[PDB]
Amino acid sequence: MPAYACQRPTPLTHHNTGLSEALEILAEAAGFEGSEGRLLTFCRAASVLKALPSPVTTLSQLQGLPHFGEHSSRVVQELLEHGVCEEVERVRRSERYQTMKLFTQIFGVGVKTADRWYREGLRTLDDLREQPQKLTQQQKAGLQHHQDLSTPVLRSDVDALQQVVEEAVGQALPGATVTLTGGFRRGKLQGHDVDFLITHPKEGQEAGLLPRVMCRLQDQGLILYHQHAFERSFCIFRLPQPGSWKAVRVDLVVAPVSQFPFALLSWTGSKLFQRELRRFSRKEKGLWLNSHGLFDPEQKTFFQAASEEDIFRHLGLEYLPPEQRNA
DNA sequence: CGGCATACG
DNA sequence: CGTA
DNA sequence: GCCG
Ligand SMILES: O=c1ccn([C@@H]2O[C@H](COP(=O)(O)NP(=O)(O)OP(=O)(O)O)[C@@H](O)[C@H]2O)c(=O)[nH]1
Ligand SMILES: [Mg+2]
Ligand SMILES: [Mg+2]
Ligand code: NA
Repeated sequence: MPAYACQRPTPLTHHNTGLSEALEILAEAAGFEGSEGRLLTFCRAASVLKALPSPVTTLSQLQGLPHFGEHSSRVVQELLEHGVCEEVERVRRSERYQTMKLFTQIFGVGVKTADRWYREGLRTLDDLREQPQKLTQQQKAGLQHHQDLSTPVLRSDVDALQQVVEEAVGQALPGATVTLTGGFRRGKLQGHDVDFLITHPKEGQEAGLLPRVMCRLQDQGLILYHQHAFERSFCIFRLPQPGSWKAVRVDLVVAPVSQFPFALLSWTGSKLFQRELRRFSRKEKGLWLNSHGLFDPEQKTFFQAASEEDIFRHLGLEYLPPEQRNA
């Protein structure tokens, strides 16, 4: 078992679901406390279990696995012996965890804002609604739409949305393309949002595109919220339902076609997979990876990629299709 | 011990 | 600060 | 919290 998540296939469904979920609770709680290192270790340990070919049934099966030390092994031990880990259950029922989870789930609220509201004594969404002077416009939208945004987006919703985005994109710039990315490209059946990547086959034609797309979507009455030169938009869309509609989060990103493989890789995820890939690139290969390219700081040169396959090959990694990037 | 991904709005 |  |  290799130490980096980008070195091994990780399928969406696997054989250690309960164990990984418990470790991910501890990872999330570490993040609420501002402990990024402990969040990463618990996330990486959970992801190792997702990559295993069969269920862990005995503690000895953790020997030699990366990211399993005394703490993560003790968590697994208690789950195997008792079906429950006392530390995990203590986190689950704690007021701090439940409130931080509730607040950070709001669009426009991160850990730092949630923590400040917690320290001020706020605990519920209605507590926030009662003091709307203290909310940004983005947070007001996140709070108004919170119920709809808490409902999973279905894969059967996604095609209809892609069609309306393609219509606006085609008027904004004929020949521009829309690619589904994010969790749905990795095979998820649900999601918290829909992520799209937009480009055009002629380099440079995509400049200035996203404002033109957003104006057209807004003119069609489909935009419940957006931030408005820009190349990423984090919106709330009106999605039709039987006799009504629901609010859905939609992310749009524009990239020049020269950068498209890097952008597709970056926005397809998973989040942990991309952090691990960027860490691998820098620490093992001495190359700097982001959503725009792959930089050799010694030569001061960028690697020209025509595909995701190119990028894996340039990093010396076996290719993983999106469905195996569910770290 | 240092390090923990990276950038845009 | 938020967001991906 | 764990790795190198
Ligand atoms: O902090 C982040 C968040 C997101 N991303 C990249 O953006 C992609 C989309 O980010 P996302 O937040 O839409 N997550 P996703 O995997 O689609 O699952 P869901 O919760 O169902 O929407 C992720 O899969 C990562 O590739 C990052 O690189 N860093
Ligand atoms: Mg998504
Ligand atoms: Mg997204
Ligand atoms: Na949030």
